Amino acid sequence: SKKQDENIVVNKFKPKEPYVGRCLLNTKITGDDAPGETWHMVFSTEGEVPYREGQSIGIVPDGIDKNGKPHKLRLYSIASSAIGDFGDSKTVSLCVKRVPDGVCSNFLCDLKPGSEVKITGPVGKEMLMPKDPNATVIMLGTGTGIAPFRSFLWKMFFEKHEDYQFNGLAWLFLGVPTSSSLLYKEEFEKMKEKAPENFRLDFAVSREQVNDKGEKMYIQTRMAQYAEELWELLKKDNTFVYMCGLKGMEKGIDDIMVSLAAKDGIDWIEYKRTLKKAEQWNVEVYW
Ligand SMILES: Cc1cc2nc3c(=O)[nH]c(=O)nc-3n(C[C@H](O)[C@H](O)[C@H](O)COP(=O)(O)OP(=O)(O)OC[C@H]3O[C@@H](n4cnc5c(N)ncnc54)[C@H](O)[C@@H]3O)c2cc1C
Repeated sequence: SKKQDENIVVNKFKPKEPYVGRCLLNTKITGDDAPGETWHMVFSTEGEVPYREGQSIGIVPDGIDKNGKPHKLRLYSIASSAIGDFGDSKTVSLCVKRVPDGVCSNFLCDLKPGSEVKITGPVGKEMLMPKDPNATVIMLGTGTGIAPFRSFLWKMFFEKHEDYQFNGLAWLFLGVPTSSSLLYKEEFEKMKEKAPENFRLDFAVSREQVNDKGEKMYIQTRMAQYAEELWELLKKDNTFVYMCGLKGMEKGIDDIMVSLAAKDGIDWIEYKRTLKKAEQWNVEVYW
């Protein structure tokens, strides 16, 4: 395919017999004055989980349900590239937002180094990277939605690859409520200064920023500033749009795309269906 699916591995570890990894790192990446708290953790895999950029892993949280049975698996987009945060292909990283009255999210953030974690998968087919190293990769994320895009960009800019020398256009749109909620801001800044021509970056901080019209700077609001440019980019054959994050973010984006497409006489619902079948528009949103 147009993607990176060359003998991909999906479901090597099932919830019955999961891979029992161990926590190596677990850092709160969000500020102390952040609305909630997102934690970046690194687990040992010893090169047992053959995951790729875009893939997710399952986490069976330690505990029992209401009817005396082990907990259900919760999916999490892998925040680290194939070779991972240590560059040894023996680790896996996540980007977990702590949710109130949540079992898996709370367990993961409360994980102490050395404590074992039940890992399943890898899971995922949609969010894989495009094979073309000259392709225009447009990543639209909100909060924890940055996880596959961090994975993507690490391969692109923080890694040496003979098989993959990226010289196209990586555009990242990251939507968060506050500046203290900005995830991996530092990594992306280092990237833009290292590759100014290849990497484009845009942050949409709804509670702090505002536009010309004075509306809250959500992802779609930030996108609207380049609406003419992006629309003309979407028209290209080498353009690959990726959307990850919270469920709600899809409505806002399609809303601004509906108006653009209207201007040319195209119905955005039937147009995004055409792009989705062409692997050019990829979505992975969650509750
Ligand atoms: C493909 C994919 C990728 C994902 N990527 C990430 C990611 O990168 N980072 C991330 O943080 N999340 C990610 N998620 C979401 C993740 O899977 C979790 O849903 C999220 O982390 C919260 O997990 P949880 O176990 O705490 O939720 P849950 O505990 O299942 O839900 C918590 C809420 O549900 C209510 N609830 C549910 N059952 C009961 C009950 N029986 N009685 C009373 N209340 C109940 C609680 O009141 C509470 O408010 C992803 C999901 C998908 C599908």
